[PDB]
Amino acid sequence: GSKSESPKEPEQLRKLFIGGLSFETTDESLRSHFEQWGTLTDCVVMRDPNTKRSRGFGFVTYATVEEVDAAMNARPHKVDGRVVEPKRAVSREDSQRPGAHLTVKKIFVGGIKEDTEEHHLRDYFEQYGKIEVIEIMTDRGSGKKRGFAFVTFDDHDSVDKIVIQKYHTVNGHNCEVRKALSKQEMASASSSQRGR
Repeated sequence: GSKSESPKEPEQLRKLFIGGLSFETTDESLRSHFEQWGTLTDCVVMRDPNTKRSRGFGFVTYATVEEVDAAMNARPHKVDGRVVEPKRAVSREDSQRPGAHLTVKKIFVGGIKEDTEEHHLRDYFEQYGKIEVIEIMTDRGSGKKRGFAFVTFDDHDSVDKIVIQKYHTVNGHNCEVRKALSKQEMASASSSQRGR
């Protein structure tokens, strides 16, 4: 502990979702591990109410969002001899979508203006994290860079920071954002290519 701090961030903004735990991972063990990076205020492994065994996922709540980020960047993690995937505690609106707690570093931005530049949304979304590339989707009718855009992040954490808020104000305009799944992720089918 010991930090001159007064948290301003809601539980969802300082809680992490731990995926891929062991079948024997306890909440005491889960805390103890992630507590290395910051003060945990809460921790619980989602166990079965029937047999009281671990469902292989849980959550850890940090004191401050900053301590969360330090745990985010510290990935990958290993609790109980198990490679665990700490992620952002997705808001129930976005967590109601297919592939919400999955590792998604892509977001959709729709319902924008007559044109929007990379510089606009890149400079905005980069506040949340490092961006790999920006996908600007063009209009087929007008030929303008409008209608919707896509943003590729280096980490899933930055995307999840964003999808927590379905609508964001970019360049003085409220645009809609959400999880954007990669085409492989969306298909989930047997891709058989041999260079072709």
